[PDB]
Amino acid sequence: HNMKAFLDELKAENIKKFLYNFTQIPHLAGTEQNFQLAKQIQSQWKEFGLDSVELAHYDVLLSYPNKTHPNYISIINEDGNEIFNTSLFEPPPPGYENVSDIVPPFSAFSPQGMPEGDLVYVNYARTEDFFKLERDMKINCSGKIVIARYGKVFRGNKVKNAQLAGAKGVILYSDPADYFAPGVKSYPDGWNLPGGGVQRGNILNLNGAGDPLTPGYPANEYAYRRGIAEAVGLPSIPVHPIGYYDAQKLLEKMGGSAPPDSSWRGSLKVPYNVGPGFTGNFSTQKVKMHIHSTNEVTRIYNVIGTLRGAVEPDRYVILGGHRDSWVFGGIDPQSGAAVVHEIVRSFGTLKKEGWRPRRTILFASWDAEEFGLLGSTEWAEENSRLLQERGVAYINADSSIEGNYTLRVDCTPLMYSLVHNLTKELKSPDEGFEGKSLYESWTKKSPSPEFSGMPRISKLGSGNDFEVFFQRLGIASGRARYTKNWETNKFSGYPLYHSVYETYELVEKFYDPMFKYHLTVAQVRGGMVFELANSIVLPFDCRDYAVVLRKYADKIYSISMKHPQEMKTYSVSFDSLFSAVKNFTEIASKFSERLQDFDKSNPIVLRMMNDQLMFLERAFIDPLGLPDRPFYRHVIYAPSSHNKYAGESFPGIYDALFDIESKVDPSKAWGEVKRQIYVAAFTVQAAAETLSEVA
Amino acid sequence: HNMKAFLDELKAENIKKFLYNFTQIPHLAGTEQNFQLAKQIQSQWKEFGLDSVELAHYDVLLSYPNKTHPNYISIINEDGNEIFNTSLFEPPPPGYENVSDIVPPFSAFSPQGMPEGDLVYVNYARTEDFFKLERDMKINCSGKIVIARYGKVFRGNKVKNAQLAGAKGVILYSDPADYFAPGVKSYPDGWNLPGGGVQRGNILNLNGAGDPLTPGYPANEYAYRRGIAEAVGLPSIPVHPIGYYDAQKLLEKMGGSAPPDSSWRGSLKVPYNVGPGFTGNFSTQKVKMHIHSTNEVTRIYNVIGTLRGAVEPDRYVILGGHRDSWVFGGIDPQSGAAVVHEIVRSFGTLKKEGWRPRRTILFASWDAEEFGLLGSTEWAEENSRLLQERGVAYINADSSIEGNYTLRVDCTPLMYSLVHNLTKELKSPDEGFEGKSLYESWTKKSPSPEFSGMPRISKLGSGNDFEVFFQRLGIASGRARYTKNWETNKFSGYPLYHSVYETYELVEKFYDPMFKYHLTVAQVRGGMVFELANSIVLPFDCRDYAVVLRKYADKIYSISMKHPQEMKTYSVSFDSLFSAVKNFTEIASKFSERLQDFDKSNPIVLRMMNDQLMFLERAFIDPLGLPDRPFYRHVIYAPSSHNKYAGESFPGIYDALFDIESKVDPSKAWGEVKRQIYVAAFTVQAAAETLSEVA
Ligand SMILES: *[C@@H]1O[C@H](CO)[C@@H](O)[C@H](O)[C@H]1NC(C)=O
Ligand SMILES: *[C@@H]1O[C@H](CO)[C@@H](O)[C@H](O)[C@H]1NC(C)=O
Ligand SMILES: *[C@@H]1O[C@H](CO)[C@@H](O)[C@H](O)[C@H]1NC(C)=O
Ligand SMILES: *[C@@H]1O[C@H](CO)[C@@H](O)[C@H](O)[C@H]1NC(C)=O
Ligand SMILES: *[C@@H]1O[C@H](CO)[C@@H](O)[C@H](O)[C@H]1NC(C)=O
Ligand SMILES: *[C@@H]1O[C@H](CO)[C@@H](O)[C@H](O)[C@H]1NC(C)=O
Ligand SMILES: [Ca+2]
Ligand SMILES: [Ca+2]
Ligand SMILES: [Cl-]
Ligand SMILES: [Zn+2]
Ligand SMILES: [Zn+2]
Ligand SMILES: [Zn+2]
Ligand SMILES: [Zn+2]
Repeated sequence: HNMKAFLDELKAENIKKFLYNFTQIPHLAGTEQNFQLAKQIQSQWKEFGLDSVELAHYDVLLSYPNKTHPNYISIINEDGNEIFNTSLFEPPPPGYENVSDIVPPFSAFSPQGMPEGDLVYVNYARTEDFFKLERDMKINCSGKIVIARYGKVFRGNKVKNAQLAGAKGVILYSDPADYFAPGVKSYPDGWNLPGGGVQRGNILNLNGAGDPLTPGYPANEYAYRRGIAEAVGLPSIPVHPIGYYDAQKLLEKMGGSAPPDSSWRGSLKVPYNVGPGFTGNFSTQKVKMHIHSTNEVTRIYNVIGTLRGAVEPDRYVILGGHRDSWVFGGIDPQSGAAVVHEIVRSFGTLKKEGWRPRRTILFASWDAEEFGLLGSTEWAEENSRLLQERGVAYINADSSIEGNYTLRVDCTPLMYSLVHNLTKELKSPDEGFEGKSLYESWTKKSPSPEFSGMPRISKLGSGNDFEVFFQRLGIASGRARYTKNWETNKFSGYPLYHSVYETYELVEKFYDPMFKYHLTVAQVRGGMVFELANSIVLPFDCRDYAVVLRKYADKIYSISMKHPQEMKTYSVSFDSLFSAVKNFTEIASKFSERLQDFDKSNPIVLRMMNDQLMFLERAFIDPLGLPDRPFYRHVIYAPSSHNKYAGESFPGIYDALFDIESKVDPSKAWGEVKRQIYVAAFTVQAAAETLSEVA
Repeated sequence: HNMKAFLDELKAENIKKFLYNFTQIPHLAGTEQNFQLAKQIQSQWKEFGLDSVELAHYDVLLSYPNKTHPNYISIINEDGNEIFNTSLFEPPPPGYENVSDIVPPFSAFSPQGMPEGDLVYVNYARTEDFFKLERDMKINCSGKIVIARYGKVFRGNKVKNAQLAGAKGVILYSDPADYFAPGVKSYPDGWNLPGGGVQRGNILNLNGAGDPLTPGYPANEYAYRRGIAEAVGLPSIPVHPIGYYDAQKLLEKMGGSAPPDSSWRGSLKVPYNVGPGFTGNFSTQKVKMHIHSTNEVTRIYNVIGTLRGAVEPDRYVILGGHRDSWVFGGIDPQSGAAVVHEIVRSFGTLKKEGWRPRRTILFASWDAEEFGLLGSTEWAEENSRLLQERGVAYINADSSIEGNYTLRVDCTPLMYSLVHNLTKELKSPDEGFEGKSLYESWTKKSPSPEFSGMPRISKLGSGNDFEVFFQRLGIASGRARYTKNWETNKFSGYPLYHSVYETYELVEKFYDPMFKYHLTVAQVRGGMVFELANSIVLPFDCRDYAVVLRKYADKIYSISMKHPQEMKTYSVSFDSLFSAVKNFTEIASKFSERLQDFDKSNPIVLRMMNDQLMFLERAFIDPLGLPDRPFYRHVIYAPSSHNKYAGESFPGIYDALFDIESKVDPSKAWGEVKRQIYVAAFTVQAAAETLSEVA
């Protein structure tokens, strides 16, 4: 029919029931229950009316803790008496004491070992916090157990910095300064992190490789696997996460140097000292880790469902999201999985009455996402030759509500206006916004930092099941969800992230009692897919890309001009990049002018223009990729190696310019800067030339 | 109209006049006369009726000899008196004594130097001829001036082997055993190589990189060029070619070990001794080279003409060929350039009367081909993002007549059938074949070594302006020309290849007096392009690819089974490759069955199927390329690193298996073999799934 029938066919009660269904038993990747959930989801997707549902399985390397040999951290005296022990598991939430197969918290892919030695507080384990240790405080943290805190960076980056500094082991804890909202009670009577709550997650640095043992090719049965000595991204030291009830015991006895400033402090009742070892008599005590987790090749299943396109069955529009969890996944991911179920149940309801999308829709329940985005990456490695020539756009559907204040959208500039349009025709659940549109609430609560009256749309980064589609293949992608207040709350994620307390009751009683903030996210994702696979002309705008390209060029130019003297000695010129951006602007303007003087009743010319729009995003892909990152190939929006969390666009030039005043050879560094300027300008002009008149 | 009007619009007299025009003054790449020829060809192509003709210029690294410091080889005694000197130039052909700007023979990109030392005969400078030198002769040729002979390998491979063996310098000469047909007189009264005739050509090993200073990106003006220390493929020792009048003087005084066998011997009146140094008193004499050629960045222009497609202007069908020569280029390349000019004129004659191709045709007069395929490679590097999605197929047009006996076609298996059909509807110019078709003569003179009644079509290798289009981008390509007798003549190329004697009179009086063997090649290339850009359904057949894939898999398996013991210790299995080939066969059969039950009046489905056919070739492209060769990306037909001249398909597995019994670690070598089997099987299966029914 139209979107007026698809959007009003979604129900909050169906999402509620799907969340209840998916959030009662553990569904860790590679387990029996995850396979049972995959089979049940396949059956339900077949019943809803999908054209074909299949289970694509890959034998990928996963990590599990030993059920007989638990992992724990201890405080060891001179005689090895283990005077302190940390918790082997979190206290199960009420109503879940009899639920079996609950894996204890663990850092996935941590090597086995028994490290012993002194403790060094490292704060957030960033490059800034490791510079200060030896540059300023003269602390050598090599051979010592490094204890960091969650936040401000990815876990893999923390472990990588710890290895680069020579640490024997890594301990992670959730400080109540970053994971405890003020004036809120713990999970049983609130939504704050309890003291036994521990956050899980992998510590892998894959850089878009996927399964570590098969980089570049899928992990089918007839596959040659690298042994675990040349594997991609595996750490070399054991890691284990804890709560702030055991971390207090670990930190309370620390001694040595005082914290450098106030930012090297939290909300615990400890001095937060940095100096290696403990204080006083406790100086004769050290920390001993007991990590027994093992890596093994296990089979993971992705549920791939197809809805054939009526006019262009080879044009693939993908709505994907993962299915595996850590314990229960109340928000991450089953808050998104339940929304996906409703999206392809309303799609199935429209299909039953005889509706067919104009372009083929691929629905995907991925797997092994908490292990390095393995399922989606393997599937896209197996299907790259079809995705490159047939992938119109991708829509990621992870956790639906990390908050309850306002919407948050991260998409490519090609889908900005479309997003805005879809946000204008919808409604807002927020109090004081009844009878309004989601556009008004999203703009007022999240205004653009540059424009006035425009909502803020962030950048598409990495770390979810869109990295392979966007940063390696070059398919336009998009995320939409509901998040916290950007100013009043101001803490990382949500307190119960990757926790055993991330259950259904949390969402039902504290996050989304009426499942309205789930319904709105379901509507935005579904209508994103709907006007991404049914519009005659693809809803893509290149002038937004031109504007953001000019802005990014200005930002990179200012960052470079922060060093004006070296820009003059080695003749570093940004004129090529600015000229490329200007030509992109002009060619985009002329292509948009042709887009409004072209008859749409001709299938062939319509295909020409839609292919131009679809391969616009493809044209920013460098076949050789980024330096030392062959699978990060997006020239504009690839993650930067030096930050990877908040990095500016043009990652090549930003990486070249990063810490440029710290390299021994300045001529070589500025030659690298000039080479990246040349590559960026060539890529921008090449992407502009794809919108030039076709021969 | 049709091909009935385009084929009989070509004339032999127009080709004759174009060949006369293009072969009176020297046109070397990067010179004033080559630029004048480029401008004149641009003007004539505009006059014929091309839709848009432009001059795409790139500043690439070329090599030229010093006009004040000539290069020559001398025999130097103990006192440095230079008792012998080789020729500084070849005797100009009659009627060309007053022609200026004749560059003397030189090996392009040879480093400057004055090496001295003893001479070591090395025969054809292949890997076996260097194996024998120390394995059998106990002869160390490090620090020795290596003298080889043209043939059996590429010049760059000879120089690479010489560097790998430690030679100070390389001397090349044309043996009258390989470049002197029996019973034929020299060029003024025949077509045999004179004593002063010298063959030119580059000695670069670029492996598909293109311009050495800009690998992966075009050489525009805003380009960061690598200095000449990290340049791609540049040799490290001076090289100079000579004729067999001076090589006799160099070789006649040789001494030392006798030649291995009869194959280490030519037609000269010299003992062909291998031993380092000279014999007798001449042992106190050595060889001194005087190489002064310099490398510099020069601007090269490619003439790019566009004839818009009537129905699918996006779809590019390219007819390309280079324009630069060495002295006059009577056959190489202006025998092909004059044919290209006539094909463009015949296309323009139909264009004037109102005919438009269904798909866009790109005509290309490339440049700097004798320097490493630089012009075409730079143009395709600048236009890769359009070629990968719009390049239907490519047609190379180099030298037209390498001989006068029978046709020779080298194409991808997708264009086998079409070629046969085009060869059936044409005529045969050979004597005793009047009133017949080119099919009969081509089959009888060149029968298939496997089938009966089918003409022989060889493999698409490398070394011309199709390597970038085929072995990196993945565009179906084709070559058709006239060559010598495969068995009765049996010598390399033609005697006057890359010579100053390769003039217009040679072709007019000894090779093609009536320009009928030029007309047939013009017709086959023109009709190759015609039913490649005008047929409703792309004239591509996948079952030929399936059959040749089965044959190549059988050949690689038979090569591997020469080591059955190691195939069992390390569990080397080819079952994956054979299963992939079988699935490709089945899916190709089913897709071909859908190709004959599909209504062609629907533009959208026609586009779907033609895109499937066009991207069939693109599906064999590995994004990561071959080991150590990032720009050789065709999985099936890429050149092999160990032979590069006569190597079997599946180059990855062939290079893995090459000299496998000579590696210290056998487990690692067979693991590499298994990895290449896995990659090949995955690529075959993936290319099969592109012809599977769309979602
Ligand atoms: C778990 O630990 C026990 C005790 O050391 C051991 O026997 C068992 O093999 C381990 N499980 C593994 C390695 O999967
Ligand atoms: C810590 O755990 C170890 C291992 O079970 C045990 O031997 C030790 O007694 C424990 N110590 C404390 C203080 O709980
Ligand atoms: C939901 O929003 C209201 C409005 O301010 C807030 O008071 C409440 O804490 C929010 N619930 C959460 C964040 O779980
Ligand atoms: C050619 O050689 C002469 C004599 O050594 C020299 O002066 C001139 O610069 C050379 N030409 C070059 C290097 O282009
Ligand atoms: C060889 O050439 C050099 C350089 O011009 C000259 O000095 C010498 O006399 C020549 N020798 C002979 C034998 O021609
Ligand atoms: C052309 O073909 C005839 C027929 O055999 C042959 O005698 C003649 O030598 C050929 N001309 C060449 C090869 O230039
Ligand atoms: Ca993989
Ligand atoms: Ca280049
Ligand atoms: Cl050719
Ligand atoms: Zn998630
Ligand atoms: Zn997660
Ligand atoms: Zn040529
Ligand atoms: Zn040539």
